[PDB]
Amino acid sequence: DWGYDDKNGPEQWSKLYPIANGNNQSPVDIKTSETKHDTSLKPISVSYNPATAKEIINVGHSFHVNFEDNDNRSVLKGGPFSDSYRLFQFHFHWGSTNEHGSEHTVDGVKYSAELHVAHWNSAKYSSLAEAASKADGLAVIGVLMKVGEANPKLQKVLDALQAIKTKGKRAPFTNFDPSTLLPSSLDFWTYPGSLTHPPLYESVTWIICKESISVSSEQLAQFRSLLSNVEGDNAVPMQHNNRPTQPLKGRTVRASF
Ligand SMILES: NS(=O)(=O)c1cccc(NC(=O)NCCNCc2ccc(Br)cc2O)c1
Ligand SMILES: [Zn+2]
Repeated sequence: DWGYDDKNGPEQWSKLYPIANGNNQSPVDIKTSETKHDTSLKPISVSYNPATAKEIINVGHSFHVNFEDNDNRSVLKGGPFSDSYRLFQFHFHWGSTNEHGSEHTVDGVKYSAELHVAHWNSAKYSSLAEAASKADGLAVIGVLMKVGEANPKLQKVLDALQAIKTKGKRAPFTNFDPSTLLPSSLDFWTYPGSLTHPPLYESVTWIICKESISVSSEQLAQFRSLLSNVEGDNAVPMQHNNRPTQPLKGRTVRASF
């Protein structure tokens, strides 16, 4: 039983998941004076098929938009990778108020939310289940979301939430290309890290975009109005779901720019 409350939250996760104190934990604070530019990093290349969009689900602590992952219709390539990675999900993290909510921070600056677009290594592994615990198994793009003007690209996502208000509800979510949510520039930082919540596997190559995307105060309010309880129980809004940043433990954050 993990969550984001005071008793089951990030600071207690290590009791059930000792890897929470590991050497490749995420998120991290990116100190830009300590990043190392790497001339070998190629540009990020995403090519997603909107027909792979499948379902939106309320998972209690968050909501997920999942994608069909039976073939290479929707892939991420380039950057630090020599393998192609298959899209399987995107989701967001947010905080209790606008002042925080992102997971990664840049030079100590906290943003209001963060988008995660997750992929698994289909060149090397046969399924997400096999890839999920492998050091080279997962690739996640993180986009920092800065509070400001309403972001119209979020519209379909936001409009879908009324059908998945409570824990366990799910609905079709089709014909959507999440590359439309990415910033204009794909300049990025990369470092070896982990899932940011249990099971916290140290299996993620992180791709953190330099450019933020916008989100309005009211759009964030829609996230926070999702309910963590099951239908019929007392309503418990999903106020936050961002993990604090974790020690780099000697890792190097590389920059593509
Ligand atoms: N971008 S991220 O915030 O680091 C991120 C991306 C993907 C997954 C998670 N963590 C969870 O889903 N934890 C709950 C278990 N749900 C089942 C399950 C699904 C996928 C994977 Br892989 C492992 C796994 O056990 C975090
Ligand atoms: Zn995430």
